[PDB]
Amino acid sequence: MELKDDDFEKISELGAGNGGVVFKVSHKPSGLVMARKLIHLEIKPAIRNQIIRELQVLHECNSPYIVGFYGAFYSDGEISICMEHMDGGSLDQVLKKAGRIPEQILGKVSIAVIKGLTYLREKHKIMHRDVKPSNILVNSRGEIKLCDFGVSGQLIDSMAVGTRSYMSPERLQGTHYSVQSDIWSMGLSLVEMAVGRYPIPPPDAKELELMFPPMAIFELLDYIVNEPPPKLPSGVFSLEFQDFVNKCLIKNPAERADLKQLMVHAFIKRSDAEEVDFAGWLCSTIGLN
Amino acid sequence: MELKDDDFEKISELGAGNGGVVFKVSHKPSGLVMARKLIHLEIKPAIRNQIIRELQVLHECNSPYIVGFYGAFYSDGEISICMEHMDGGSLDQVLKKAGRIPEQILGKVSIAVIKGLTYLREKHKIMHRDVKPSNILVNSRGEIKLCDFGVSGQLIDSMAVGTRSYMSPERLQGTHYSVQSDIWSMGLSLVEMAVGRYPIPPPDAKELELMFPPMAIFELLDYIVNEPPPKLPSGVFSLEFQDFVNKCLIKNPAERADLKQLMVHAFIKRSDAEEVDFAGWLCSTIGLN
Ligand SMILES: Nc1ncnc2c1ncn2[C@@H]1O[C@H](COP(=O)(O)OP(=O)(O)OP(=O)(O)O)[C@@H](O)[C@H]1O
Ligand SMILES: Nc1ncnc2c1ncn2[C@@H]1O[C@H](COP(=O)(O)OP(=O)(O)OP(=O)(O)O)[C@@H](O)[C@H]1O
Ligand SMILES: O=C(NOC[C@@H](O)CO)c1cc(Br)c(F)c(F)c1Nc1ccc(I)cc1F
Ligand SMILES: O=C(NOC[C@@H](O)CO)c1cc(Br)c(F)c(F)c1Nc1ccc(I)cc1F
Ligand SMILES: [Mg+2]
Ligand SMILES: [Mg+2]
Repeated sequence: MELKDDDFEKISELGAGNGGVVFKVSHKPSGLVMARKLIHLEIKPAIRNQIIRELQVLHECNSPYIVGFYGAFYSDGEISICMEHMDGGSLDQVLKKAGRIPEQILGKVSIAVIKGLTYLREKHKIMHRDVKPSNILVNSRGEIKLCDFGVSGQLIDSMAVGTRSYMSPERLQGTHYSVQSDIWSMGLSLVEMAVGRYPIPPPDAKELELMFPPMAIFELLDYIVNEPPPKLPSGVFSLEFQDFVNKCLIKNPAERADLKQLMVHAFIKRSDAEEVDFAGWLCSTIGLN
Repeated sequence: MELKDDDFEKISELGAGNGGVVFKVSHKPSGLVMARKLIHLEIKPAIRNQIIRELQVLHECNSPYIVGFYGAFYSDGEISICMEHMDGGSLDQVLKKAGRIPEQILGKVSIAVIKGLTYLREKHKIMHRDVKPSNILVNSRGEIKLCDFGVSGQLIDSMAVGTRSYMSPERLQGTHYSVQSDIWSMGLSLVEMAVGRYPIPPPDAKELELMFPPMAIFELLDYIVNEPPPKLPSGVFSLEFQDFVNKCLIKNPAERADLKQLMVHAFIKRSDAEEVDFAGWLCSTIGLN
């Protein structure tokens, strides 16, 4: 079915960030509950047709680790991307309510992210460009999926920040970056969710006793590229998980691990075997089922 | 009169940037045409009342170099700031249509910015925090006014970027900045409008013959703080204007000129005396009257 503006009704507000909000909505003709992202773009009528055309590849992006797609269209001033509604929300939201996320839970998350990035690269020959806690969605069925990836080249152009960067050192410095940049973003996201707050700058010795102002714009980005990367605090986290994020946060992208090597890492192998009721822990911390 | 959501009607769209759009609107009860900025903020009901309370000082901000204020209120999801509609639009828009802006015209602009910043500091003890071509509005009467300044401390907190920085070196590096940061922003804006494009990085010798890719995020901000500041190209611009922006773009904020010294600069003294029909040139380049 072709999605259309007048066939929708606003239920509630799922959230917002650095632009247009996304609503919980009701596609009246199907009765299906969906999430509707609106991206306002002050753009000519020619290239906005190209954006919808390039967004049709999301129909062919079928995967359990990828957020579902129903269709895209231009209403009046803003393009629309309609997707599977994930009742658990994004991982930045569940980190707020949970304080920290257990290492065991982040194991299952890492499996979902690696398999999602792997699907996009092999089947669709594209990178994510925006891996962070807010673009990793979860639901009550226990599913962990990825949204907001770069399928349309024209949309990447039309939207080219925020005071929290998950961008790799190489992407920050210039145009010499590609799929490895996503690995850095994943590693930094995992350190954030494990520790309870954004990892840069790193906590001093005295701050780590409590758990177990904000930086200026240039101050933050200078730390990422020049100062040594964020490690995970020893003792409370296992050696396998410590080495996993260490491999993900190697400044040099060619020296840094890729999806191939991380898939066969000791941390992922152990996490696959583990009996983890992710659906139960998710509903316990946010309160749903 | 108290402004209210249901007493409004959308005429058209004046523009957008890094957030909510601003509409040309009709306040039905008064019949007055206004500009209505909507700032969506995912914020608690307690502190949003504080933001409206702090925005009431805009009523007392009466000045010919400051954009008029009618009132502010919380509708449903987004706060509203209602202001004088400036039919000429912002200076970034008129720079696009004009290619370059004459030195003589930028003289009159500089007078408006200095007198607007001076009014805010002396009478209201506050700084702008966001001087750039988009926050300098003009109209058919020939008026040049300033909008989008920091009157509410709580609103500054709730909104704390874009790939074009007008932030001073000191503000980029840390918290050690104040009213002098506005001077840098003014200087960089004047170089942009004079030359036809964003001054960083500076044009090479061969690019300046034509007139008379984009940088990465860290690449841009590293140029601002470490590499020498942007000069104005000699020959086509006068020595007075060259020294004016040179004083505005001194990296060291204490060494850099303040509003006092710039008011008595040779460039401003000459620009005051000059017979410049700003209203005629404005309507000629954008097409209005
Ligand atoms: N399909 C979805 N299901 C449930 N919630 C969603 C969905 N898509 C987005 N959201 C929620 O809406 C919020 C806003 O998403 P959006 O992509 O607009 O910005 P963001 O990713 O949060 O931050 P940024 O603008 O910095 O990328 C997210 O934090 C998320 O919680
Ligand atoms: N009072 C006004 N009268 C006429 N036009 C206006 C008025 N206020 C804003 N605009 C127009 O709306 C546009 C958007 O303004 P807004 O302050 O939302 O973002 P911006 O200043 O353009 O960019 P940024 O988001 O980077 O600060 C401006 O470019 C300007 O042309
Ligand atoms: O929406 C995208 N990213 O989020 C950032 C914006 O909300 C600004 O805050 C997005 C970006 C790019 Br580049 C792109 F090519 C897209 F198709 C995007 N949207 C998108 C992509 C995949 C899915 I499944 C859902 C979606 F909404
Ligand atoms: O609107 C303000 N600045 O623009 C940036 C946003 O649109 C995001 O793109 C603004 C910022 C601060 Br801090 C503040 F304290 C304000 F009151 C703002 N608004 C504002 C201030 C003065 C006037 I006259 C009009 C206005 F809309
Ligand atoms: Mg997102
Ligand atoms: Mg503005």
